[PDB]
Amino acid sequence: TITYTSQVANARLGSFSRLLLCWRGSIYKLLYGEFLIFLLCYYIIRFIYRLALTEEQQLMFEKLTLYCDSYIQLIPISFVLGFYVTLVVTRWWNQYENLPWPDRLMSLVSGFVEGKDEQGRLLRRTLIRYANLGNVLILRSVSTAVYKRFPSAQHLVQAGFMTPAEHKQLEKLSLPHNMFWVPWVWFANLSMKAWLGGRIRDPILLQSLLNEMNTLRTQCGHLYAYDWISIPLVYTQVVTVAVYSFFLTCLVGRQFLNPAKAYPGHELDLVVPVFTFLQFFFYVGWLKVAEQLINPFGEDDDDFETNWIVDRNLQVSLLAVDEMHQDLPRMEPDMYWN
Amino acid sequence: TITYTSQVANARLGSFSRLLLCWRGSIYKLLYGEFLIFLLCYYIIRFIYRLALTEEQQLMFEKLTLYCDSYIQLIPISFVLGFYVTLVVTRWWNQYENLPWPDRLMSLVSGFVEGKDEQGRLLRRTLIRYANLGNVLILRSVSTAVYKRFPSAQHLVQAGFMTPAEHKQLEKLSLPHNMFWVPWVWFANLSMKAWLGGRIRDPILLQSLLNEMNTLRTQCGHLYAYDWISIPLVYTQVVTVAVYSFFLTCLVGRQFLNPAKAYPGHELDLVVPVFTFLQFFFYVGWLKVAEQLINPFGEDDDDFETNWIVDRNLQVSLLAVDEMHQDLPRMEPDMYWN
Amino acid sequence: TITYTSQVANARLGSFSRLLLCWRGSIYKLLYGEFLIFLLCYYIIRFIYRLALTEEQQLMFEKLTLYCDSYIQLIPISFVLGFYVTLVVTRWWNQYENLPWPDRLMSLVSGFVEGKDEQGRLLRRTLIRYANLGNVLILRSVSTAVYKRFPSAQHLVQAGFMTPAEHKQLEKLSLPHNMFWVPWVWFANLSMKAWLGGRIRDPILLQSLLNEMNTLRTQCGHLYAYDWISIPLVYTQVVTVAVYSFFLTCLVGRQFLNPAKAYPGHELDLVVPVFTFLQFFFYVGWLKVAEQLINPFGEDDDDFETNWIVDRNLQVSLLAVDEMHQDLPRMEPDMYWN
Amino acid sequence: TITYTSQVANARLGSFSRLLLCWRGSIYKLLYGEFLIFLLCYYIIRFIYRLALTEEQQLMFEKLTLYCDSYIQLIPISFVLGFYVTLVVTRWWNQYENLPWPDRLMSLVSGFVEGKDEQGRLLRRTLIRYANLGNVLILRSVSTAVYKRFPSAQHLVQAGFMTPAEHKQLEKLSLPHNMFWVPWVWFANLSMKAWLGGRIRDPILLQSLLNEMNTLRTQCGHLYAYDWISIPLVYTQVVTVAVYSFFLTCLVGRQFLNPAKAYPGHELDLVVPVFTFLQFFFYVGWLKVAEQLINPFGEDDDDFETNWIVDRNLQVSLLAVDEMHQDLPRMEPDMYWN
Amino acid sequence: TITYTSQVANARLGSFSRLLLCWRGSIYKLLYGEFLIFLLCYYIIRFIYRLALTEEQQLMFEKLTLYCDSYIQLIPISFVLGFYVTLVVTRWWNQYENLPWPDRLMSLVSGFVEGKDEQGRLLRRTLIRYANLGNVLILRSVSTAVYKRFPSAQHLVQAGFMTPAEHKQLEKLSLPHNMFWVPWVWFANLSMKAWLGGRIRDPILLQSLLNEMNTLRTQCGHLYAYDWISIPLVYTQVVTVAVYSFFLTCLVGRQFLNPAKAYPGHELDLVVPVFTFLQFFFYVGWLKVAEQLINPFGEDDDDFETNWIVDRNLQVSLLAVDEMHQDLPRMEPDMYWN
Ligand SMILES: [Ca+2]
Ligand SMILES: [Ca+2]
Ligand SMILES: [Ca+2]
Ligand SMILES: [Ca+2]
Ligand SMILES: [Ca+2]
Ligand SMILES: [Cl-]
Ligand SMILES: [Cl-]
Ligand SMILES: [Cl-]
Ligand SMILES: [Cl-]
Ligand SMILES: [Cl-]
Repeated sequence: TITYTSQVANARLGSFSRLLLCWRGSIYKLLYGEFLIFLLCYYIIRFIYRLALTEEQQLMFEKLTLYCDSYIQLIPISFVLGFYVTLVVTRWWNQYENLPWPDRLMSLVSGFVEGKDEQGRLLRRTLIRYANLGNVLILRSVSTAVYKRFPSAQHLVQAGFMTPAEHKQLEKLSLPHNMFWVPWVWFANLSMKAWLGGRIRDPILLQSLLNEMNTLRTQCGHLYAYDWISIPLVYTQVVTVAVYSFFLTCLVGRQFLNPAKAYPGHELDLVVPVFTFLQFFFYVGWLKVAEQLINPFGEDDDDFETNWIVDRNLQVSLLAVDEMHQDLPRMEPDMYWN
Repeated sequence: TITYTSQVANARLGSFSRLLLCWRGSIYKLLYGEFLIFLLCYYIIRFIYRLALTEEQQLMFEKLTLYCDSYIQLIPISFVLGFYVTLVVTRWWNQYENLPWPDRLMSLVSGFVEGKDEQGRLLRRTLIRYANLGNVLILRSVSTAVYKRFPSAQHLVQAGFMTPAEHKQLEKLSLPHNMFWVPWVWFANLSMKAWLGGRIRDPILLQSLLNEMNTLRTQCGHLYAYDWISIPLVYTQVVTVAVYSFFLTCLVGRQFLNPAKAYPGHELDLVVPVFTFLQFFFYVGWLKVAEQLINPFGEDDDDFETNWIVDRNLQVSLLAVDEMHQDLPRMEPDMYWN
Repeated sequence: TITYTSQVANARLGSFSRLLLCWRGSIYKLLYGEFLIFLLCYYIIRFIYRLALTEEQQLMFEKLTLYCDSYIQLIPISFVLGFYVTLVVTRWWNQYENLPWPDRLMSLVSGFVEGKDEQGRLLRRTLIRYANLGNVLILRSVSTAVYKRFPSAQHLVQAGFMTPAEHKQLEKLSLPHNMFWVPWVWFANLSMKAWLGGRIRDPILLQSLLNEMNTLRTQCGHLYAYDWISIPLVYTQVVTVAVYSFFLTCLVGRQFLNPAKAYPGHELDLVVPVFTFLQFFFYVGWLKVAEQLINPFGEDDDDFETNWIVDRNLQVSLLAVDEMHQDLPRMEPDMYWN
Repeated sequence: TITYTSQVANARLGSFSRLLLCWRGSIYKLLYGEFLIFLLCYYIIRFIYRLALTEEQQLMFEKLTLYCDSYIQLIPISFVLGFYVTLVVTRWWNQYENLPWPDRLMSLVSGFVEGKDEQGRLLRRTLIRYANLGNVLILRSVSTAVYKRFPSAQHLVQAGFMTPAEHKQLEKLSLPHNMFWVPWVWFANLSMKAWLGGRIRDPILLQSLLNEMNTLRTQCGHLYAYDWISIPLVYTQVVTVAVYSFFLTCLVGRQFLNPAKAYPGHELDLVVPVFTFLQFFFYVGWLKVAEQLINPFGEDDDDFETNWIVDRNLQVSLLAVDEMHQDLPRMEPDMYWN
Repeated sequence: TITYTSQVANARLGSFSRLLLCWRGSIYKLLYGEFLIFLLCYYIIRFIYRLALTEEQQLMFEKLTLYCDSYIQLIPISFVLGFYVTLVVTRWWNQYENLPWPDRLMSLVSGFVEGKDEQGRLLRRTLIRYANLGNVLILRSVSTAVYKRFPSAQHLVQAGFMTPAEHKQLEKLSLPHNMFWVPWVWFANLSMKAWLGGRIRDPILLQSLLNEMNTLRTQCGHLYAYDWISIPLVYTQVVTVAVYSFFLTCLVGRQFLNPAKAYPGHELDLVVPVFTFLQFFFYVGWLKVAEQLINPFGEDDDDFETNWIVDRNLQVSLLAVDEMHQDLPRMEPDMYWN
């Protein structure tokens, strides 16, 4: 995640121009390797045409260049690229919207589950730890960054997300599917035991707790859905072939022909194809943002800070249900009293 | 479902280029028969023009080719194709979003319905089996893959989804409509009997159970809606005629005319219509992804793994309500305790 | 509703090609009258130009044809047509999504409302009949097919949807507005009387019943909204004038001029304007699908089967609350028991 | 609101053609003044060119006309117009979707609040009158039609929406903000007093009442949001300048030049610029529908019938909570009994 | 926020034309600096070409101008600009839709929390002050205007949003993350204490209070999400480079060449590039509205009035829970009584 929201708070003279001098999460960082390969190929073809070809071969290359520049428009790169990028961005923001946040649940755990003794504190910490454990299990499933921090469930034990008893219980309950759903059943049974033990005073509070927990379950299931059900591979292949074939054609059709031959559109012989390079910038940049956001849980600069979210959720949840349980600031009249 | 999410976690040099070497769920697998038919027709027409026609007939064919290539733009293939594919993809993801998951309901069944004896266990298994039975009935209705696994309700009996008593009850309740809704009424009456029998301690938990069950009912009704209310046949016919007429025109108008005649756009005589083949790739591929996703419950490579979902839901639901009912890992202080 | 979902389950060779041989819900059935009128006008104009005009009049007609074919592009038919059709299709699926289904409510009525005697059975049947009566009142308001089956409320009495007592009560409560909302107040007061009489054991179940009933009220209000608040007439008039003026221009500008005069774009004299007829097919077909879906509650082939939905909802609701109330299949261990 | 839904129930021969003969809510009524101004300016310019200019001035005007007709395409009127109209229509239907309907709340008031005596009747009428009063306060804020019916709160007193006691209470609670939210606090406190007084039997029914009332609060807040947060003035100015500059250019560039001079595109001298007038129709009509729907609460023909909605909501709410409270039709067996 | 909704209530002759004479929130105010820079550069280039260049250099500049005006179309400014502006506007209205309003919660606090003594009043004020404090903490995080009003939490203490005890408690609970979530845990624990102390009569009302508070938590989390997860910097850089490169090209390619040389498109030598300036207006205005709305919480004219919302929410919440608690207008029969 590269944040620049405070820099664009007001519309000033050249507000977006200052953002062109960034490198992390930038278009140049995503684009420079492909651009260098394209530039090398273009100038190799240029040197071959201008030095390594005879006059008849030069005329043949000029005919081929005019043919390619006349039939480049047959490729609907904008059509397929716009569809693909719209799908990518919609799925990207939907993937952020289903990242689980335990704040409502941790408020309800800190409130409803009573007891300032060790048992009630352990109960609250265990409930919010079950929530964070289910979240970190699905994030281990869907994020390569979280999976690199926790290559195994023993890493989750060594990071405080899982107890050895929970690890043994999860090993006992092993099925050939993903086991991220297990802490939700654990939460349901532990909350039922808490209500039966008098730690939850009313079953309506139990319903509220399980409603928030099931909302988290729905969000984690949506994350599992977006990881499992990818954008269809046919679309990715088609848009890849579209961009690649467009600029493989531009390697030939955008060559500067000899201005002595007086071809239309080739009256002026520059060396740098500025408009072709700009078109490469725009189209291959569109493709590279599609490549960067299609899995926003990886290790790109503009990918989600999933490890930070995991750490913050665990720390904030434990603080909210442990230290802030019935620990209120002194209730005093405010400034606007009476 | 063809999953490649882990392969595109980071935006690297040619990240989408490695996906071009796939065959399952690929554009080539969906496209090769149509492309071979089109290529055969194109080269038959080419051989007829270059070998089987006299000079006057060749001139007539050249006039026809120029006419077709000048009036090919009258076909708005991109317009209707973009509309149709946008509708297909929206309905496709809406169809995935209403695939039922019993995880929230199975958590509430494992928690709320009490009793470690045989009666409470049978009650929990029967409730979550009613949920899975309604889901598998609507999936038998909407998916050809599920219908091929279970051609009859006796197959559902032989697969453990239905008891013979439930089969006889469903035969008694026969109406000329789809009977997928029956296990929801069964769930409601069984949950009411469980609450009246003391197995459910409070009616608020009964409300939670029936809320989750009715959410599953809404999802299954949406699946029934998408199976019944298809994309209107007029749109499918129009987009089919658009693509087919476009490339039937391209069979004539994209022929390489004799370069001795010096027609504009026909100065260079290639043999392979590379740009026409690319246009076929893009447009007919758009059409074939529309054909593949319009019913995502069939047996295509990128269709939903409905049988796997059915098996996983049944197994996970039975494990959650049976073996995990009040079976908790030992509650111990975590690493960050005190 | 024309259903073809099972025919397009898999992406096969020419999957959409087999759908071109349909007549019900087809593009040809929606298009043939307009196409015949257009073809007759085109060939009348052609015969007038080629037989009924002198040489100076033929030259004037050629100038007019070239002028019309040069300025046909000033009409943005694709722009307004795409906007209108997107609006039509969005409203069409929103209108289907708010068609009421009483299945969740009938499950809650079959469960919550107790009593296997005649009074409780009559109570359950009356409640679910109030739900179906409100649904059929709003569907009589919004659907011409339902209004043709039930031209009056006495037809609803003769069809079992309304009792004569309910008919007299609705006549007493007459106001100059639509009275579809009355059975919701009837349901609320009858459910309150049922809870006060002990037929509903807890008020939380009463809340669940009224929540489902009010969800049905929201759906029926959305149907009333879509019937009352039409797409603005200005948009319909503009898109109609766009299509009509486009092809009234094409009646002149797409005429095949004399190829002896050697006009550009008129070198080859066909008789059938194949591309103009294809453009008519696509654009006037887009217009005709917009005409067919703008009111999906009429009597078109692809319109909603509202009478079937009404009959199925009534029959299934009465069966669910009457014969299936506390009528459960025998609870026995499943195949995967222990 | 101009309703024509019943006229377009079926797709017939020229279904949309009959709608071209309407005047209320029509494109001609919205367009004729601008079209007459444009036609007068066009023919004044035509008469100046053909009568008031010398040959050199005529040649200069011809150069200017060709320049304007060659550079008219630099204006992206379709781009900005499509964006603006899409935003307008989305906000228009969102504004209709948040028009409050008290039907669910009036059903819950008629059911839950008990007492056929004068006190319970007054309580029910006061609660549903608080709902209608909050709705009419926000509609007075957002609609010029409602504000013209009720220029002051004393008009609301004289129309039965407000009592003099409520008027004095609202005058006492005066703050420099809009006071539409006050009847929601009144409803909450009155419903709490009703539950404490035994008129509401259970607090779960109180929760249902306040949930429906808060749903109405959310809808009224959305209406306040759409009235306050307008479409940004920059967009309106840009689309206005786009349409106006396009047709100010068309005043010169679409003039019929002298056909003796044999300019391309000016070979035929008509008098009526039919395609320019059609383009004016489409583009300025798009602009005028955007002008008509941007505030759908005004006094246009296709604007919402807000006063009718207000009157219907008040009358239907008072009838539902007053005359229909525990006033049920006699419960008798239906036609399909046994 | 610049409001003009009342001025566009009806579609009149030139309704949007009167809005062109505004300055606050106008396109000219957002555009004039860039337009002056562009005009200065254009006329500097014009004077260099017409005065500072020799005939061969003038011919070279003419070739460069024709080359740039022929290859300007290679830049897809409309494509990327439409995508970016659609994303900006969608995120802008989503950011407004998640601005928290405490009105439902303040109604529930005024109703449910009982006691006209000092303790109950202090309790209600403290609860709604916790709601407003969490809202103002997240608005301090996301808005530069709110942050300028309250540079520190001591400013929130001096503005009555925070007590010194709450300030010390927040200092004690310091973590390296944003602490806007703390008043939600405070609200949960205080509401639990209120229910345990008898100030809240039933736990169902406690559930309603915590549901509204958690809805506010979800809205504030969405605001935190939109502040943190910016539109990807790659998109902003690409659209900035697109607009800037388009008009840097237009600095050369849109120059008026010598009409004596008789270049096509340069037959008439104006001085003011009216269509280029209009294109600058439209495209750079699209970019500037994107710059203005990307952070709608800054200090632009059309940005949200966040400080006004904060002040109004605090004042209205304190009035609703303090002065309006069980302070009802006298309940009297209305005009339509009997
Ligand atoms: Ca990534
Ligand atoms: Ca398929
Ligand atoms: Ca219809
Ligand atoms: Ca209006
Ligand atoms: Ca701003
Ligand atoms: Cl879920
Ligand atoms: Cl449903
Ligand atoms: Cl409603
Ligand atoms: Cl609100
Ligand atoms: Cl949240």
